[PDB]
Amino acid sequence: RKMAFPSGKVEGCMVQVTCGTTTLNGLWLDDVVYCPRHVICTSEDMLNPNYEDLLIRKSNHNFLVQAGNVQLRVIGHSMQNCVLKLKVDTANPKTPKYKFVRIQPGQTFSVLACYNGSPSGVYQCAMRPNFTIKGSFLNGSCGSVGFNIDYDCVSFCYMHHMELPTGVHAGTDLEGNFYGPFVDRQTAQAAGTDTTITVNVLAWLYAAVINGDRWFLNRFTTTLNDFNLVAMKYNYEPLTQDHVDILGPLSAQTGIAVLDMCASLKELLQNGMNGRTILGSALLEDEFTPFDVV
Amino acid sequence: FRKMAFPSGKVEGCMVQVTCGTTTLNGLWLDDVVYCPRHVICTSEDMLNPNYEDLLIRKSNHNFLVQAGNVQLRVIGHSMQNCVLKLKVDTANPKTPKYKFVRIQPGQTFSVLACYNGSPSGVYQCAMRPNFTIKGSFLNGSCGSVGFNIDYDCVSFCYMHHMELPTGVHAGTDLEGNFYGPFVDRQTAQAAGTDTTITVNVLAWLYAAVINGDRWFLNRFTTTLNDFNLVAMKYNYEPLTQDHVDILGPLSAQTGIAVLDMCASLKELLQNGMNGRTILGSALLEDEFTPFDVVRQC
Repeated sequence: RKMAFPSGKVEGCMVQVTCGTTTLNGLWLDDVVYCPRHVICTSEDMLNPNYEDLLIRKSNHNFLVQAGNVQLRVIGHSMQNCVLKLKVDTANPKTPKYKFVRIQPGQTFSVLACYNGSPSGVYQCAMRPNFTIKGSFLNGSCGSVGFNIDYDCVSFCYMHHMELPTGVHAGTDLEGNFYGPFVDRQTAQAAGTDTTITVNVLAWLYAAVINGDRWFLNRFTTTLNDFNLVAMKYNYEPLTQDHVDILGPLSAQTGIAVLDMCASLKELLQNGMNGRTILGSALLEDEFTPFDVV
Repeated sequence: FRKMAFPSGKVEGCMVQVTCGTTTLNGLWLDDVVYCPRHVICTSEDMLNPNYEDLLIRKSNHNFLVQAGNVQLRVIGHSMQNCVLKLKVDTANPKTPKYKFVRIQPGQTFSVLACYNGSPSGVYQCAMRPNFTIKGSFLNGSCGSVGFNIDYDCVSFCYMHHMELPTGVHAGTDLEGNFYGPFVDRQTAQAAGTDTTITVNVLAWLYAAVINGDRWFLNRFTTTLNDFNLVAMKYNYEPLTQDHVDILGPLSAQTGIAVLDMCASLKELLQNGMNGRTILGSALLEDEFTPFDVVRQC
């Protein structure tokens, strides 16, 4: 099962930020509230927003920040790339141990979906190769964040900014830099053709062998180049020597060489499932990383 | 269209570790009581045919070790309610949420906070199968993990994990210690019955697809509850009742597709497949969203 991290450490950091007629979510860590800078935009502004001109015209008291039933007083503001940083006069007593990390496509994380500062649900997802998220982002879920938790340290990696026409979602790291080519502007931007995360599928197949499913193995091997030539015909990401190195431990644990598992994958793409399941799925799952499987 | 778990923070603050002898599992600490599976008092030898009433008479408070993080809680009383052990402790949990104990029906969904030795590891959304099992991951060492729904600020606890069945699925009780399904907390041979598909949930998920603009499977036809149920039985689908049709009423009003019209859609899919098309980017029919879940998410 795709499990999300327990969300309590992040729930205690979610707040509501209102600027004018727009309200979205913010992340309250120590004495700073982080939120998407488009909170300062009207719908008209979003076609061609000049964020520097829009922000110079704001005073601290233009930002209403609510943490539950308590109003937080904003005492300073600044913009870092596409994120607004509101300095408040109270450090969040519930701030967990945290860091900010920028992730790469294929990496997984949990999203705490929030509405007007109130947590609604938690889900596990992956950064797609086209730099989008296939999420469940209710209309007012901008500012919801993605995170991993490792030994009680929350690593924040994603903040939600935009919905794309195909229904998928785009956003930034917590330093405000977008993932992919997207911008916080209402333009014609569109998610590029998405691809399957090949190294995640192979990590998952190793998990299946570890869990005692072997029916999809075969007696063939492949070269790396021949595998890539075939897999790209199915819209699979190319497998790199780094990816082969990353699977090394799981190869040693199951005694199945990586290119032998690649041969199995090639045949699975050619044949399908024939009614069988792999770890309870009728689909090749690509949202478990090799770190996740271990 | 993603499955979403409930935010787990209110429950994380209630998880503790319970140790009796060599056995450790998870317990739920609400006010001054810790709830956990009664089989924590059982040795591997006693598991073949335990007499829990006798085994607990022979235990004292000093036999139980309860740890809330870095804090040992002192047990000051013990009792059983059905298959759940209740340990009265010297301290009330200051993080106790508003909560209720509820019993759910097959086909209903809930979130599980998987825990290892009192330490929450992950959260996932699942459904109670018609055969009264859960397809989850537990863990190993996940006994005593709980399932729940949240409504406003009230946590409704509905499940506690007790055992893994040979097919890898999971069996447990409500928080009053009543098992879901024909299972016992003894080391004997038991198996999940043949499972079926939760028909009312598949229909909810089809309404969700139409709400999301996936409409290719809609057709001009309608069926009868009777005629559909014979197609369902032939495909290992739970029969559909008038209460089911009534529960789907809100979705049929919002979308304009009557339930027996959607049932004709479903019957056609069950006989002819998707013909290379997908529904909500998927090629199998999902049955772990309830009608309530779809309304809440749409």
